[PDB]
Amino acid sequence: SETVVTEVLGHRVTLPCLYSSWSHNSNSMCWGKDQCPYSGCKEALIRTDGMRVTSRKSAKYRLQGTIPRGDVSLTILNPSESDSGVYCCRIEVPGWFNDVKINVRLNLQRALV
Ligand SMILES: [Ca+2]
Repeated sequence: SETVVTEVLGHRVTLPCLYSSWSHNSNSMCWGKDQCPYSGCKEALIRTDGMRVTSRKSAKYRLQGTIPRGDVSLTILNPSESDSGVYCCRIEVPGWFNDVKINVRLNLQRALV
């Protein structure tokens, strides 16, 4: 189950991810490219605890919504062709075998002419 986002041709683009029951005392999440990151959320594009981003692969990735409300959509600055493809938003939920995996396919194109 994925949401498809289409953008032609570039300055910034947001990939939706919402987890409305989010609690700052329980939740954290991360984003990954091509595949969902593993439990624990290491080596990811960007990652949060219950309140805020705590690391990212580069400045190209932002989270602008309220993280304590589960607005964890990824903003990608200056996106380009290689930014296309599958992305996965992994919600970390207490317990095992219960993390939520949300997929967005980003179609980043240019005008045809
Ligand atoms: Ca879990």
